[PDB]
Amino acid sequence: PQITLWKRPLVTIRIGGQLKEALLDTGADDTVIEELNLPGCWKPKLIGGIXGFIKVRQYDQIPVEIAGHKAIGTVLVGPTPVNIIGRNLLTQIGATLNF
Amino acid sequence: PQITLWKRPLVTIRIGGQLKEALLDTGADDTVIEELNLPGCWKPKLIGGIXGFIKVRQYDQIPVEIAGHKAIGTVLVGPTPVNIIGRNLLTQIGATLNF
Ligand SMILES: CCCC[C@@H](CN[C@@H](CCCC)C(=O)N[C@@H](CCC(N)=O)C(=O)N[C@@H](CCCNC(N)=[NH2+])C(N)=O)NC(=O)[C@@H](NC(=O)[C@@H](NC(C)=O)[C@@H](C)O)[C@@H](C)CC
Repeated sequence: PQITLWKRPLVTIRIGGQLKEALLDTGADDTVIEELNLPGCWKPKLIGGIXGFIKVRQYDQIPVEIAGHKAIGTVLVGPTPVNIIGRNLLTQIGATLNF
Repeated sequence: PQITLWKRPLVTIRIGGQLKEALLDTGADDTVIEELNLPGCWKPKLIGGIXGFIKVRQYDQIPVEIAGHKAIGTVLVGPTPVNIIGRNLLTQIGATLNF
């Protein structure tokens, strides 16, 4: 599909069996998901943006379906105000910017 | 252009007569640029990101050329980690996400 930018580009994702809403963020290197009990092993990480840094848990090789398109990669879990799909997964679904 | 996301979507912009580099950011409502002088007078605002909140100066009706495409709109100036072009100006240049 084509997604315009008049409103926030929020889409449905499927991760760890759950459906959630997430923002497609070309300005995010990584994918950051709100809380979420999730699997069994992780590494600590800190990530920053406007503001400052938050602490997150890095999980690897997590399947994430984005608007029906399958992806699999690293997901960071922590107290983000909005679920964010970043470039690591946008590239896997063939997402481009066009103007 | 069509821009893929294997690298950060950094482009050159012209603002106030000056060249800068900025990130095309579908996850940003607003356009936020590092501390600089802009003609005109400004109002204080606060904006948020992953993380927390920062204080910025809001300038309205600022011409900005983004990879050669013209926009005229709001520019927030302050201590952002990265210059970002947000949806307020991305919509003006007709930028969409596609996959
Ligand atoms: C400044 C750093 C680069 C741009 C920024 C854009 N992220 C969005 C995320 C959405 C909120 C969590 C953002 O900050 N958006 C702000 C930008 C400011 C603005 N005024 O537009 C925004 O829209 N803020 C709205 C509110 C958010 C609404 N979003 C939503 N409902 N989904 C506002 N008016 O305050 N990217 C990031 O924050 C990511 N940072 C990065 O990718 C890199 N970090 C740095 C410091 O460059 C990397 C080295 O880690 C985070 C997610 C880690 C992967």
